[PDB]
Amino acid sequence: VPSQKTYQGSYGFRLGFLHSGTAKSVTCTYSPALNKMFCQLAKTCPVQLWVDSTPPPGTRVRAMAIYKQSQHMTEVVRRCPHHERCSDSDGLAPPQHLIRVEGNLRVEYLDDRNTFRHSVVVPYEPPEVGSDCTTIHYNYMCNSSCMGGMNRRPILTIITLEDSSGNLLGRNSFEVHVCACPGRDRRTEEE
Amino acid sequence: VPSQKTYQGSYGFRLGFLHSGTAKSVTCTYSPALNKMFCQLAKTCPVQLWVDSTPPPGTRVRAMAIYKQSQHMTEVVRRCPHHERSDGLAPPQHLIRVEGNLRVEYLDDRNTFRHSVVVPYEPPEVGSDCTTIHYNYMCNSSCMGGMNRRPILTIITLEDSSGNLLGRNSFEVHVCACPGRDRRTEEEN
Amino acid sequence: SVPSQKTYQGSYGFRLGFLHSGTAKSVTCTYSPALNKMFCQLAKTCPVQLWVDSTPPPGTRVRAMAIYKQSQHMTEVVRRCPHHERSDGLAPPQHLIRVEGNLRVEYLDDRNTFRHSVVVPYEPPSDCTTIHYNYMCNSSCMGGMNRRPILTIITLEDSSGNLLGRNSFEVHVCACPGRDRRTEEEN
Amino acid sequence: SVPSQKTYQGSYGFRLGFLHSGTAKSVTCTYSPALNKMFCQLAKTCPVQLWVDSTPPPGTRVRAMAIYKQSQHMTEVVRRCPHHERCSDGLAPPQHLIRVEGNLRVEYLDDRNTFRHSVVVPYEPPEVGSDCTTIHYNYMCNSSCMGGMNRRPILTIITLEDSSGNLLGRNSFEVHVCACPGRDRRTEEEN
Ligand SMILES: *C[C@@H]1C(=O)C2CCN1CC2
Ligand SMILES: *C[C@@H]1C(=O)C2CCN1CC2
Ligand SMILES: *C[C@@H]1C(=O)C2CCN1CC2
Ligand SMILES: *C[C@@H]1C(=O)C2CCN1CC2
Ligand SMILES: *C[C@@H]1C(=O)C2CCN1CC2
Ligand SMILES: *C[C@@H]1C(=O)C2CCN1CC2
Ligand SMILES: *C[C@H]1C(=O)C2CCN1CC2
Ligand SMILES: *C[C@H]1C(=O)C2CCN1CC2
Ligand SMILES: [Zn+2]
Ligand SMILES: [Zn+2]
Ligand SMILES: [Zn+2]
Ligand SMILES: [Zn+2]
Repeated sequence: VPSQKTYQGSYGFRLGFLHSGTAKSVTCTYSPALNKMFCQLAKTCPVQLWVDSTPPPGTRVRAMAIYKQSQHMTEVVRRCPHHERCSDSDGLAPPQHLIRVEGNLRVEYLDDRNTFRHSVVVPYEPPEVGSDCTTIHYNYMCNSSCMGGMNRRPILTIITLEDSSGNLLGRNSFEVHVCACPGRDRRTEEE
Repeated sequence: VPSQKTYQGSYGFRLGFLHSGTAKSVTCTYSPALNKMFCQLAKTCPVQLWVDSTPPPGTRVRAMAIYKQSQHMTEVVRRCPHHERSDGLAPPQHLIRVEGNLRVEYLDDRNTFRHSVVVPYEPPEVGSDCTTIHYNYMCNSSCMGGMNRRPILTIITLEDSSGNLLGRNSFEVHVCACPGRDRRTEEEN
Repeated sequence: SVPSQKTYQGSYGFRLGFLHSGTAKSVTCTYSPALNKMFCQLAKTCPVQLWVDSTPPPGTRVRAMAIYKQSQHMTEVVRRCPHHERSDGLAPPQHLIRVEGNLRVEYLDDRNTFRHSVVVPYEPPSDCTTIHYNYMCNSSCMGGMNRRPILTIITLEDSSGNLLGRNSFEVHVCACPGRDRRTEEEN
Repeated sequence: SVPSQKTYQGSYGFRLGFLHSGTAKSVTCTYSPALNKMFCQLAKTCPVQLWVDSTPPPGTRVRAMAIYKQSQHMTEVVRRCPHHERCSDGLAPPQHLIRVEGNLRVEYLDDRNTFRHSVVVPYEPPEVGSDCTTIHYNYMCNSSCMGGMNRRPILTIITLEDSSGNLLGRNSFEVHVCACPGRDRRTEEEN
């Protein structure tokens, strides 16, 4: 069972999220009170990476989903049989993988040989000129309600910073809810 | 014994029914308080499919009847001997038919022997918010050699083109001559 | 064409009554005899009393239906606005008028007029029977009533649907019924 | 692009009230009716009362936003100074000038098109017996902060909005944040 313990590590690795509000039309929104991201099926979910000092070149950024409830934590999070069916829009990603990265041609996907867990990794890139953080656009490819997939079970996304050799540099996590109206879901859950 | 657990699933699948009232002339009427449809032998029984987003083409909608009481739940629901003795498409033993759909498909489960009927899912028409399937029940709830006054539950399942279950809902049915009167009388309790 | 609004006391002497609630700031609903008009709040209890001179037979029913008062809008179906349509597990989301606290309530979408109504069994009483109506839209709801006055028509029907009596009253749904009634009665 | 500051009592008779705190030396906040101007200390409670003629619909929300008062600064976004905006933040974004204290349902917005900051809380009707609702605001920079407001006067705009975001009411007041509100109010009223 993968570790979810927060670790800023030596580079001061933290996650940030846009302050999007909860209007009805918002496509994603993060709740600080719940440390919970609310996003829509296969739509952009921006995650910011904040560091104290720049990690070495070749540093990588990995995302992995796990079930939040301890009696489900041993089950690998995957797409439901319905959505895992191949389509013409899978592109670079394995059809079973819940978490994709959008807009990064150097994305890499892993089925772990021993643990069978899915993850997606991209190169760490420093913020652009005039920016203080690096943003990754994740996509979640099932709904929280999917029968035969997550099946209403809550999940966490674990983001790890690792060096080119795979050693842990830092780790942080957040809960994710994938549904049609993130603004309403967040406003209702905070109530 | 097939599952009856309600799941809206990824597409927000739920059932809806016309608000038909209980006047004498009504040939079908649904009771929200009882989650129970009252309809007439071999007459139109419209069931609406409501979804929060559109399932892809190839999606299918299956209906199956089971007995509601656990004493009878392992017995296959079928027409009585009298009413078996068609439309050319439906097996004579099946209680539930779909009318007005040339793409209807009927299944005798090879292992459980249960009957079901399945049509392609079609999205709502222009201006409508739901898809309607016209079911026909081919036996009276009181048919001696069939249901014999035992209550039944109709299970509606949404499945994708590969057979994966997408969602499920159900309702009780009562088939008899005067649906309006039967719904009024049963709601007095 | 438009459903009849003409008063009819019928064989049972059917009339409506309303509480004499006054117009204090606290009142959640109040009826104006001078305007034959009920002032109530969104989704809150709006009590209507049924008065009869003799008891209707068992199986008698009581229907409520909203119609626009002005001749220019009389043929348009009164419905909830799109906002409020987006509850109780029994009422259709498009219906403006609900009945609260009656598990035997029945809702009708008329197959040919498309008009909405809500019906409950008539129960004998007290010296009157009370039905708690809820109005699920404001009178000013854009895309719904949109500041067009409505009437509620109350009909008494036998078990076979024959009319036994009919009465009506105007309805205004807004935030402060006491203030609204006092203001409208001033002018 | 500049938000409206036009006072709009709207259909519910929306008005702002303030405590009658006086100008003693030790007062931590004080409002000047003559100036329609609040004087408060950095990061200290600033009570603002909401008064309505009739109770707004369930799901109503109350938004606060700061803008510069002078015409030649009105297009600049009001934000915290670099010194103060360094990451006690709790639920609030570090760049936001205005926080709400003591409300776990608070929501912060970075407008995606205008880039302006605001903070929104649910409208709660007054408790049975009370005539008004109070929100506790905190201003997280001084008026004098170099790089931040940099001695420029600001207005706070309070908007009442329905659950869908439609304008129900608007009011505003000037704000001066400094160490001794009593002395600053008394002195500014001397002129
Ligand atoms: C953290 C970075 C920035 O500096 C701005 C706002 C959010 N990201 C991208 C642009
Ligand atoms: C659900 C749909 C609609 O939108 C109307 C009423 C019932 N069906 C067909 C037409
Ligand atoms: C319920 C059924 C019917 O449809 C008629 C009346 C009573 N039974 C037998 C015949
Ligand atoms: C008609 C009945 C009564 O007997 C009184 C007045 C109104 N309702 C309830 C109390
Ligand atoms: C009648 C209605 C209300 O409830 C408020 C005040 C006046 N109109 C519009 C909003
Ligand atoms: C005017 C209205 C009312 O009728 C009650 C008391 C004061 N406001 C809000 C609810
Ligand atoms: C659809 C299926 C294939 O045909 C290959 C590509 C994607 N998926 C696994 C192997
Ligand atoms: C509305 C305001 C008052 O009038 C006092 C009681 C409640 N609130 C604070 C002081
Ligand atoms: Zn899925
Ligand atoms: Zn039969
Ligand atoms: Zn409305
Ligand atoms: Zn500062």
